[PDB]
Amino acid sequence: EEASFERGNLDVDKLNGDWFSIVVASDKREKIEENGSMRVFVQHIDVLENSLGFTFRIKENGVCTEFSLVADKTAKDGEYFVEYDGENTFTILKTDYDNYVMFHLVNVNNGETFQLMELYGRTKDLSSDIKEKFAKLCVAHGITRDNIIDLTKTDRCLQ
Repeated sequence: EEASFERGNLDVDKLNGDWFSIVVASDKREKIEENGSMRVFVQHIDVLENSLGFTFRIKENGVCTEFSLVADKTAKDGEYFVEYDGENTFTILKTDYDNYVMFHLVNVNNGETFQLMELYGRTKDLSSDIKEKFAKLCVAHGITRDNIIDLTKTDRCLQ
């Protein structure tokens, strides 16, 4: 059931559809707090020929906007590239397709770099079990718990 990038058993077509941003984590906290550019709430993922298209909402100064990005599959294993507040490279850490997906993303901008990890669900919320598994991976990638943010407890622009 656990389809990683490290197995290469990743049927990317089954990621298609509606998703919700559940937890977000970054070793550069500023970016996922209010008005952070990575405090984005996913709505949809569109699987294309060698790219993934994401629809996000974001809240800048009290207003939700919706925007879309298309990420291109790069030559490297499981990696994707997309341009957004810098250059972003990301991979799918782990997913079971019809409940959760975890992403690992690195952003380069002005010579600075940070890590971002996201937990998406097919429902507005996920169980504790999955949130805690996600937290373990964050810690394994050197993002400590004070830089993990459960979004299910905040405005995610659902309304």
